[PDB]
Amino acid sequence: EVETFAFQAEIAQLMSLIINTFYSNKEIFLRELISNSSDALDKIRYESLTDPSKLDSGKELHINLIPNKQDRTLTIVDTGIGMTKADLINNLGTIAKSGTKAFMEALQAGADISMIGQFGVGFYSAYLVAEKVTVITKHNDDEQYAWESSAGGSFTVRTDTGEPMGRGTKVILHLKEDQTEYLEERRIKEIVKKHSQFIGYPITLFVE
Ligand SMILES: O=C(c1ccc(O)cc1)c1cc(Cl)ccc1O
Repeated sequence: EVETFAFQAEIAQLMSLIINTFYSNKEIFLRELISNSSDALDKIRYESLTDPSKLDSGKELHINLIPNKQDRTLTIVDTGIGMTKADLINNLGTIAKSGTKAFMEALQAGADISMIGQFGVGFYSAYLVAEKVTVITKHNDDEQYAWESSAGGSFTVRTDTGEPMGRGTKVILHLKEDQTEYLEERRIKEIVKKHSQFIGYPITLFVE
């Protein structure tokens, strides 16, 4: 059972801007996704301080970066709070309508695409390098779901039954053919060191 949804007009507009605007500094997508993972890990950490049972679904708080050259995918995995089906559908827990408006107003006032994260819509920078994005998530209060979108104005949501993840979110980036540099170990290391060197959770770069 696959449900298909239309993006709200402002988000479709944001995604089209990200896909069609000439902007060479695409590497910021990884900083934005690691920042989202760090925010999700802060949330489960904070909840766990008053209710330790919130960590029954996994005590380790970390981020993994998994390149796969054969599948042309870069996966970002975290053991953060995860998202309910309701929050997945509601723009992956973001204030994407108001955030898109504020980002649009900033771009007209001198901002550049790298400042996207300041407006709470950093997730959508995945579309600088991915033709398709799959988001697998598990929140303590709901079941495991898979969100997917190749942009074009719609996304799908389905229950995910293969590979239970305990708790957290997995962002699978199906890379564009000219963006395979982001599967190279030395390139990922360089971007992590440049933009995410002080993230408060261990970041493990997997090898092949
Ligand atoms: O699960 C979350 C999430 C949940 C709540 C939250 O406030 C922030 C991010 C998640 C969302 C994205 Cl899009 C990427 C990584 C993630 O860890």
